[PDB]
Amino acid sequence: QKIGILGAMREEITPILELFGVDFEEIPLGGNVFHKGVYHNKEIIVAYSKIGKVHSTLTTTSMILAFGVQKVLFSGVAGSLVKDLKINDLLVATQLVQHDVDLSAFDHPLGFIPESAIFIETSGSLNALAKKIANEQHIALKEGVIASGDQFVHSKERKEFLVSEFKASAVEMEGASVAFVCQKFGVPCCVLRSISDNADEKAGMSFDEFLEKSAHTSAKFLKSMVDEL
Amino acid sequence: QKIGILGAMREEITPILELFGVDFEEIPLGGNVFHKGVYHNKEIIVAYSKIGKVHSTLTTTSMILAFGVQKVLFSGVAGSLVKDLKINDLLVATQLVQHDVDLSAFDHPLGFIPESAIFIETSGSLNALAKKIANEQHIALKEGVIASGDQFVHSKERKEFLVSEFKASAVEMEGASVAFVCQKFGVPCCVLRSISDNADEKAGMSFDEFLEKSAHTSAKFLKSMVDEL
Ligand SMILES: Nc1ncnc2[nH]cnc12
Ligand SMILES: Nc1ncnc2[nH]cnc12
Repeated sequence: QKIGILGAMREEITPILELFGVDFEEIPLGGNVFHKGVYHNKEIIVAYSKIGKVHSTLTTTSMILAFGVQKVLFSGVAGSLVKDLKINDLLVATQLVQHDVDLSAFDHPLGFIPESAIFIETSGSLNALAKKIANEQHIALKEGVIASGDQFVHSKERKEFLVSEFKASAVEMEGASVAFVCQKFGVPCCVLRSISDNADEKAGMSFDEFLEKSAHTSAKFLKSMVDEL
Repeated sequence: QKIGILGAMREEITPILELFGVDFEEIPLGGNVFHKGVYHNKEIIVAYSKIGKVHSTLTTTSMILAFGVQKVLFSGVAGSLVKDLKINDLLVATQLVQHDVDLSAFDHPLGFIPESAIFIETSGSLNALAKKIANEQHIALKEGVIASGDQFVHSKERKEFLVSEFKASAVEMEGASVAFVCQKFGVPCCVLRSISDNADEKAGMSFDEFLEKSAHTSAKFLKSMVDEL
């Protein structure tokens, strides 16, 4: 079995590497470093993509094409758009959208690109596994919509748009693109996020305070999933 | 020699296929169809990515990793931001930026992502070849900055931003991402565009009228470059 494990930032994968605690071979490709290891009879390939849609699309495509991963699990932090997602809370993305896509010049719905779709789906099986683990461990786990775009959201106005247009529960910058690539190649994908901020005027300061802890919370949960695979 | 040739839309590569006039093998991968042919001792791989940064990043990465292309030439249409770029006029991108990238929440310059750069460069050699061909054929060819983003621009306000923030000459939705992937893999890249509209309130109607002709103008020029490779 071969499992790809992705984060966007070094801070998001550092706890992943430490938690698995095995020897990793570092393999450079396409401006990324892939960490290849063996964990309980499974080959794991771990990398951070760097932030945003282009970075994450590239890295996910490399993972699939060059490393032959059979599933991709993403772990990282996100901004909350809903009251019931507090700092540190976990969410699994059931659907994702590229919230900054706009071809309204041609009267297309926002988020829509011709020959594509507004929403991208993730793995029913992996999401179901996540919910079972959360329940067993007495952890709250929201199953909902993630909006992804190439802006770090820090305004009430944009939050209101994401909630009204897309019914999004959280916002980040890589989930939709990772899930998109996985779907195009027929690779099961799960996107996990822990909340670092409220995507408002104070989002940057909140993110700075909570990045480490939220990154660890997500990583620890991802590890618990791999332990059941 | 192996050359990748990319457009974003079917309309942008149809004239490319027709102009080369050779037999193509159709090969599906990652939601794209790659057209593989032989033209004067060179293997050419032609595809359209579909619109936008995620689509084009995926396709370019597939071209490089799965097909082993040694250079990538992009051809398509774009919106003009400058008076001296009229409908049908050609531009080669010397530098490109992702104009919709915004991490100002952390006081980063617009267009900047940590561990990256605002501007992406293209092939000095290919751009120089393009200028020589244009000169020899009495064709105007601007060498300038392209701004790429996941919105089809159709407002004076956004045009003013692109010109002031990035000194952009044209706007489109794939150039920066294609060039970005090529640079990460050390693959020479040239991005060619023909103007279809003025990126203003009437951009959609202009695009509809001029897509076919502008797409052909770009394709014909791209072919003339390949004829010198
Ligand atoms: N507010 C926010 N916007 C985008 N990505 C984020 N990741 C964490 N917080 C975020
Ligand atoms: N106005 C515009 N905005 C973005 N991409 C374009 N391609 C052609 N015209 C465009």
